[PDB]
Amino acid sequence: LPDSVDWREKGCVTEVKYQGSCGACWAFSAVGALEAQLKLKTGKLVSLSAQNLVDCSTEKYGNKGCNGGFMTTAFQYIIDNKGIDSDASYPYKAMDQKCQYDSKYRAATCSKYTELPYGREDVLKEAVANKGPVSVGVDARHPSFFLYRSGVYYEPSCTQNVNHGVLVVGYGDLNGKEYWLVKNSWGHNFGEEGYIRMARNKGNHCGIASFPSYPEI
Ligand SMILES: C[C@@H](CNc1ccc(OC(F)(F)F)cc1)NC(=O)[C@H](CS(=O)(=O)Cc1ccccc1)NC(=O)N1CCOCC1
Ligand SMILES: [Cl-]
Ligand SMILES: [Zn+2]
Ligand SMILES: [Zn+2]
Ligand SMILES: [Zn+2]
Repeated sequence: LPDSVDWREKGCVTEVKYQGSCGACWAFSAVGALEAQLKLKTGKLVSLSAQNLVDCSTEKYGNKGCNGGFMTTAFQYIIDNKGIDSDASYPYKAMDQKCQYDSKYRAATCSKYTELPYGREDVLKEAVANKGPVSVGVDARHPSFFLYRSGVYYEPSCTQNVNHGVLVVGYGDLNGKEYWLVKNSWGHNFGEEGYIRMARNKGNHCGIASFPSYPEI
């Protein structure tokens, strides 16, 4: 496998989004994953509608809109619905709305998704190198996460119990300190232009490899 991977360099990652006061991290993680696959499968990169997921991937998928959700079941909604709209056509409003999906504005599809085995940072690495960005859950419930500015993030109080959906878009090392390159959805003023480099191969730090999944077009 490559020593470092950064899918931003392949034009597979859109601009970091600003979720506002809506707990839609799961929906951003999920669209971010499928955005990469769109680019890989079609050569087109188009930000996809996180709002579509918030509004439409609801009770049946175990999701509660601005009150949280799951990336896997967001992918299943996209599978079931045979599409998801572009962000531009169905823009993000940081709130719960009536479902307003329109097949006319479909910008991507999803045929399947794959769940990675619990805690396997090695398998996550392989998936990232060979499949694309991977949706993951992390334990972000720590001031250090919220306040992250730069460098490789390590929080000794982290557990493997996830509560925040983010997107692993790469991995590397910072002068030998290995990291996951994580795209968050708290605006580009969070971290390093909206990214956080999270400790890699430090015992499933903050649950990053607890529940990885990636969709396919
Ligand atoms: C609401 C949002 C908030 N995430 C978050 C976590 C820590 C935070 O701490 C702070 F403020 F310090 F950064 C801030 C925000 N979390 C989620 O959407 C999380 C996303 S999740 O935790 O990634 C879902 C998940 C994925 C894979 C395996 C298990 C769980 N879902 C969620 O809370 N749900 C699911 C549906 O039922 C309601 C509960
Ligand atoms: Cl959040
Ligand atoms: Zn914690
Ligand atoms: Zn969250
Ligand atoms: Zn920016």
